[PDB]
Amino acid sequence: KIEEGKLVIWINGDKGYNGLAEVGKKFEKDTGIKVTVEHPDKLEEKFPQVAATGDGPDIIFWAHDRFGGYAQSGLLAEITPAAAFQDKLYPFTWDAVRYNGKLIAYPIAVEALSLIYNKDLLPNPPKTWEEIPALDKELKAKGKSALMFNLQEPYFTWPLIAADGGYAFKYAAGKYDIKDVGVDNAGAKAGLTFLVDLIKNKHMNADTDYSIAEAAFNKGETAMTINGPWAWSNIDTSAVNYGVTVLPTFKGQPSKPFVGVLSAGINAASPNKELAKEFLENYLLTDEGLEAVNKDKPLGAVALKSYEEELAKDPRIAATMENAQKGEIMPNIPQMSAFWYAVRTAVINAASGRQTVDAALAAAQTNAAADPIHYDKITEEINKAVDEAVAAIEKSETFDPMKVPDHSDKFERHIGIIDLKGELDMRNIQVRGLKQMKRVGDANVKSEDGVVKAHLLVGVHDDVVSMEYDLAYKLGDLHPNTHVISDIQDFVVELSLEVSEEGNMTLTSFEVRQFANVVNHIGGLSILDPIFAVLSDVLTAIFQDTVRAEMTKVLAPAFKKELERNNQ
Ligand SMILES: OC[C@H]1O[C@H](O[C@H]2[C@H](O)[C@@H](O)[C@@H](O)O[C@@H]2CO)[C@H](O)[C@@H](O)[C@@H]1O
Ligand code: NA
Repeated sequence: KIEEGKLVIWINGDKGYNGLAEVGKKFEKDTGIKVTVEHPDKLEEKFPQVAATGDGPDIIFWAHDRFGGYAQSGLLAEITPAAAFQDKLYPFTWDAVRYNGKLIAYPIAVEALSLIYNKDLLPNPPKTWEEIPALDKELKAKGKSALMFNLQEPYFTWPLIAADGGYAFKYAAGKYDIKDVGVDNAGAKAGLTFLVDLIKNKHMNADTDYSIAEAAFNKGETAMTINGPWAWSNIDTSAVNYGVTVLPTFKGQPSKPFVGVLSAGINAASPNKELAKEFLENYLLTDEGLEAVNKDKPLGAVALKSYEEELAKDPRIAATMENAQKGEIMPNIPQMSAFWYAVRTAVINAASGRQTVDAALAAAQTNAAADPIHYDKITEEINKAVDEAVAAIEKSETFDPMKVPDHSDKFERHIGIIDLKGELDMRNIQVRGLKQMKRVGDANVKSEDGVVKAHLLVGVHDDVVSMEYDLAYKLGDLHPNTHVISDIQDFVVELSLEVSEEGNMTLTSFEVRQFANVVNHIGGLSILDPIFAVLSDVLTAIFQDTVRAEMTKVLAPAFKKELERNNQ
């Protein structure tokens, strides 16, 4: 229950919430009304969840791109600033928060990504993304790195993906055609493929996230990084001598980062809409107000004419403005969340190798047009389901060691002056190592007609699934009996789940992907023994058919009974 007479405010953890708190103290020193600032995790989703239950904070902070959907849901109260107040803020920043002709929030400051380099390590930073692989070679020779930026959020990679032609929604005659997406076009594949080549060529790691990139850069390890104004504070207090400049160009074209406007919205179910207006219009959106917040963490180009004008003489801000001009201001429509999840998923999978650049973006083209949902929420949820299910399997002993029915097969190959005939049969077949199969990566979710579909991967990586067994084959007059051990590398399972509106999780599909490779160790026989090649080829073949199948038929049931136990 939103407490009346008090002000609860939410802002992102990477912003100057400590400074925002001080402004909250002054408000309390003048009105007696306490202001509490909190920076929850996943607030861009937490808010719409609690605010939908008629609860939440009185004021929520975030880039305008999210607010479109918030307002659509009726979670945001229409702001009421006098024409005189609007006048003291740049018009374009009001357009940013205008949804359906109504102003649904107060703009705070414009923010754009810029290139951040180490003056000492790199006095003159590269002007293009292409001359970066070369620069990495040099730095590596000195135990350094060329570039490190968050690859877990599509917000940071998008600048490159759009550079050559990528785009979210086609804007036409004052309207964003939610059907005309542009993430898998020629211009987009070029960018993502480039980004992927950087990882394939080990110039950067896919696992790299915000904190890892920040630590390396501020530690002096990497020469460059890509971040926003908020990031400057931590670099200031580091030892790194830094500069902020124009992002690298791609194919003679500038990187087009999505520009966002940090906005403050008032929760519709708030009983303190007047106290909220006071705070925002007369305590935060003042030169003294924005300064307190800015000292803690730079806001970028504030929407307040007076202050934006004062800090406009900052080289770093001058850079940010340059990047903003080259890129475009994000649309605020509700479909924006889908767009983000789609791209976020395409980038992550393409960078991890889970999907090829084409497969990823094609799926993003589709997903960006699906029914927006609390992705994170549902993802963590489904992962949790599979995990516990897989952990249950780990308990049973029926699958590890997994007994496998014998098998016999006849073959032949015209080897010389003989249509070489001969067969062999396997006994005491046992699969091992399936007790260590975890979930690889997040569940890739999508919602259609109210039903959620999820695709996952369960496998035994950084380990091996061996199948030991007694073998016997016929070679002319030789009837040898030995023991074999076939190792399978990269054992993977493709899962397909479906969560009904009733909340029922039913297994859609289950298949053991064909083994990337199989290394047969035939006892007493050497890889140099001419026969090995034939036997190995046969064993591996019946492995990719018989074994792999009678392995799926045994794991499919166990995965159904679990993913559908508590089901109902
Ligand atoms: O990565 C997708 C994400 O991008 C934007 O979020 C930014 C935000 O604008 C910045 O102020 C800062 O907090 O970094 C965020 C990236 O993690 C969009 O505003 C957001 O909706 C979107 O999910
Ligand atoms: Na802080």
